[PDB]
Amino acid sequence: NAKILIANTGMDTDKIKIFGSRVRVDSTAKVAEIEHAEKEKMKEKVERILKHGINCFINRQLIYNYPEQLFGAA
Amino acid sequence: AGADEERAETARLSSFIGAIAIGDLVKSTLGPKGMDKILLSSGRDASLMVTNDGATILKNIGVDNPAAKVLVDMSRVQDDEVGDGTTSVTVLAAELLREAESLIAKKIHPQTIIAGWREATKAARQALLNSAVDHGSDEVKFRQDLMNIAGTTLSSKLLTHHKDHFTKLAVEAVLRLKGSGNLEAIHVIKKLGGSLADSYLDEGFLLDKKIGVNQPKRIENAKILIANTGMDTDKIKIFGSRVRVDSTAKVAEIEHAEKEKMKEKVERILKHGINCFINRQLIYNYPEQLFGAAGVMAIEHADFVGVERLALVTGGEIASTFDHPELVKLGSCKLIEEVMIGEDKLIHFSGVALGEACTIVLRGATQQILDEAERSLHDALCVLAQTVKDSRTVYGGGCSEMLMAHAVTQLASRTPGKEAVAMESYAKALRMLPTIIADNAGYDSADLVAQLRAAHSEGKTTAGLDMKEGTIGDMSVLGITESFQVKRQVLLSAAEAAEVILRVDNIIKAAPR
Amino acid sequence: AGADEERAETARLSSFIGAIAIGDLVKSTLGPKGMDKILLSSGRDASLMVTNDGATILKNIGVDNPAAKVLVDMSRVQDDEVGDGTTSVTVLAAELLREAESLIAKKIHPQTIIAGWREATKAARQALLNSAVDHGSDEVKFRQDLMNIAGTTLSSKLLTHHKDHFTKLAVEAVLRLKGSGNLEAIHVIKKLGGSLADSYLDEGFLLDKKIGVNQPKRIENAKILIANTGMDTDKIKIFGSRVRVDSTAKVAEIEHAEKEKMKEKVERILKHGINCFINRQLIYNYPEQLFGAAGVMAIEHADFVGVERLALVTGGEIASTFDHPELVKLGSCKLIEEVMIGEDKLIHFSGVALGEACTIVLRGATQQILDEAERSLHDALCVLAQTVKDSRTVYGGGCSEMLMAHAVTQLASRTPGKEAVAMESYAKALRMLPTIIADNAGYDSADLVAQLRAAHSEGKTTAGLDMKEGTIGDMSVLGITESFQVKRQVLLSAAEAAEVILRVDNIIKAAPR
Repeated sequence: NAKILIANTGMDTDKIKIFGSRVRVDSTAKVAEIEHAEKEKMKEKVERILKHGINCFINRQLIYNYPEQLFGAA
Repeated sequence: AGADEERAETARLSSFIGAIAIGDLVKSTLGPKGMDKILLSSGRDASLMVTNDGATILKNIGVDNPAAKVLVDMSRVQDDEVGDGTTSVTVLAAELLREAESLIAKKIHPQTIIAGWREATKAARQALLNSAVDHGSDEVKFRQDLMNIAGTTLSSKLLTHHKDHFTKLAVEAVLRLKGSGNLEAIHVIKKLGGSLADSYLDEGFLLDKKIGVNQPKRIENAKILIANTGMDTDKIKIFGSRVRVDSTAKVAEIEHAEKEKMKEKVERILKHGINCFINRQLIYNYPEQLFGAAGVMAIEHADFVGVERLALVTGGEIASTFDHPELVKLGSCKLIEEVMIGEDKLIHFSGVALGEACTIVLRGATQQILDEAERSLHDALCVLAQTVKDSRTVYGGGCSEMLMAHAVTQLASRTPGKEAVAMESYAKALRMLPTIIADNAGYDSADLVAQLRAAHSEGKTTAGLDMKEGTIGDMSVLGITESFQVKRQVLLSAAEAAEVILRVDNIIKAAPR
Repeated sequence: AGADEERAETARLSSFIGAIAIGDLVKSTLGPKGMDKILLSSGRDASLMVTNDGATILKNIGVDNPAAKVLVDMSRVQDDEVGDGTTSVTVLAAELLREAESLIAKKIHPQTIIAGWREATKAARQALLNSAVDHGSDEVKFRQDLMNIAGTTLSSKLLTHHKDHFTKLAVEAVLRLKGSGNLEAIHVIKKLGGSLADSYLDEGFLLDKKIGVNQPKRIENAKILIANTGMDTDKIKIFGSRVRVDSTAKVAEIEHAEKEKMKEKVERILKHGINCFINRQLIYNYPEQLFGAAGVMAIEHADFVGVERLALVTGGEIASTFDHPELVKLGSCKLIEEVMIGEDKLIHFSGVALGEACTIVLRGATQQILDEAERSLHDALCVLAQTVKDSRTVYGGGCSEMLMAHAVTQLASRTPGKEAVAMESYAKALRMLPTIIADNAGYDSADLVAQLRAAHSEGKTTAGLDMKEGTIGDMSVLGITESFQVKRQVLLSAAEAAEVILRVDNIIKAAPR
């Protein structure tokens, strides 16, 4: 059912160009919220994707690992 | 200036030199008597490789600049068709070059001489689509499976006292690989313990590795797990830094977190009944204690290549995160155990449902000769697959060469003498082979040639050189045969490979000054 | 390629040279007056190895390109079945090559000549049926236990002035060894001193370690403790992880925790009266202070192999964690002490109730030759095991060789001319052995040959070469005998080993890596 998606930007996210710097945290537990932000990025990719019927994605660069699990199930 | 200086007389010479050096080594090899050769190199080579088969030795190493490696390369293509039995194709081509010395006597035009190669196609067509073959080989076929040509291939090889039994085993191996595969998933190893059989046939794949000091000796109703990712865990994305705590109570979670990793592996594992785990990499220590108590055997840094064959065998699996145990994993269960073969300790995987991929285990007496068997397997598998597919064969022992030689002698006088000298020479190339078969026997070469020619001339294809007899006899009784297409390609190939460098007078230079 | 290539006279010659080189070094070794040889080579050797036993040295080193390494490998298979005693099998095969010089006075096919090897089979049978041999040596046995073959193996060794007494002792050691126990628990060390006996038999085990300079000098009514796990504490299965504690006050509790490991050990120790503790690995310092005050002798990093042997001897133990002392462990209680037998101190374990697992300690002059005994005694254990198992033997001192030689001379003439030349060459090979044994004696070799042949042809199997006399004598009085299978295998092995070298003509080596 092949539909094609091409992206100028990688699936990789973090630095943007405004770092928020190298990050502290009193306990390991606080760093958990940071992981959650990454999760939102996965979900946006799937929510829009299912509606189109997306069968294949082609990216000219490195690809972030989280979406990869998503694509496999879909 | 640049490129290599060859045209006219020097160019012919490089082809000439390559052919003579190769022929002496291969000539010894032909026939049941066949002599084994030992070759020595010490850096990237384990030990002297005897390599009785001529085709295997030429391809493995490209020793020098003169042209011959490409001529050699074609023989494997022939091998794909069949191309083995006993090597003879390379020798005939080399002797074509010997009378080229005679050709300088003519002193002017080599092109008239060239039309002779076309003549050879006419001459060699009387060897293929002619004579008789055998008409057996229904495919699968239980009693015609071997005790024939494979034994003949091995007749030249020294090991054939106990070895001939091994050759018989190989056809069973070809029959099991029958199907939609091609030539893949065959693993062969050998052992230092002596027994009459000298080999054993196993139902599955063999791998040499062990989990550690602790763990159960054997498992039954075994289930197999393969993981892409190692069991090592901690830093992931964002280490969370290196942590200094405020007090003892906060640090409780770190030690406990490791336990969860242990819990997922045990709880998921127990339902399945997991008997064995294979990982192609380093493995974390915590699970190792669990596997021993559970009754599960794991493999550290298993070779990736071993794993891939195993996957076809067990039905495969999808390798990812700990979600892996259950349905995403397919387990094929018969018996997985570590067993003792005479002396060495090995782990055996067996009982494949698929049947598509299998492994052969060879034992042997304890000899230089024993390492020879490893050489033998590559040759064994190739001979039999082609023999069933071609459905055609020719008589070995020099029977094929003499018959053709009788036909070619007539041809030379037919053509005008200047042309005839070139055509006759191709024809006498055949004559030297009869001489060699008899010479290695120890019998007088002169007497043998005269008697050999008389029987072939008569019309009996079966008759050939009986080395054991010292005279001539029936080749068919011996059971020595060569495949039909080994002959079709050799006659076409020998001529044009040599021809491409003799056809041309002035050639390839660029622009020196 | 550029690999070494040889024809006719040179090819045969490379094989010819290898056989002659080995024979001169080995000849000194044979029979009751053998010579000790020391070989030195640079790199991956370390120190001088002197081997009286011919088989051990050939196996170890592949000095050069000329082929002989494969011939050497065959001796070991023989060794498992019987092996040692005296080495003569290699020598006989080498001399068969000398007559091949006469073979050039022929020229075409050596294989008809090869009929001699079949003839050699005929020779093997004559050896095996003729003579008289020995019968029983059935089991345990009172006076037939030694003063026979072990003495002869030693006879070729110089030490046999007082040494023959030592050889006699070794059979008693094999009697305990033999059974379903297989080959386990045998350890032998020579020591400084001076006595006529030159050896002591220890019912227990000999060790060389000390707790420290302090501790009781002698322990009586000794209790023995063996621990698999070390005295070191700080790991566990659950870590309590990386340790940082809010302030400095808490760390004091941890040191106190260490005291509990010390204290648990003492409480269990005092009731038992523990006299000795042996641990296979690193030992923690706290317990060390404890053992000294208690009056307990401990051993640090004792070798594991010594320990397993000891367990069978004492009554064994379930060597686990510190719960280990008491009923769960069985301790023999005769006497354990550190004794300066002469000027060097060792620790003696003795007085074992079980009776089957002993250790032998030897006394000698003070220098290498005594260590020669270490070489010889280890060899001795193998000799006795085979003699009882084979149930077959032949007379020593070369008695066997001359008798067979008399029979073979008739055989050469019996066959027709060409067979006779080859048949007689094999026969003359036996002649050198009588000469080799006499020459090392110190008596002129030529005188010895004539007298020897006359006595053997008479029909007396017992008569042989007596080096001590300077003439010939009765072998049986001496008590010298050779295991029977050494003779079956040498004759069978010698033929095909040598034969493969000759059967292949004009060895050619080319086109490798």
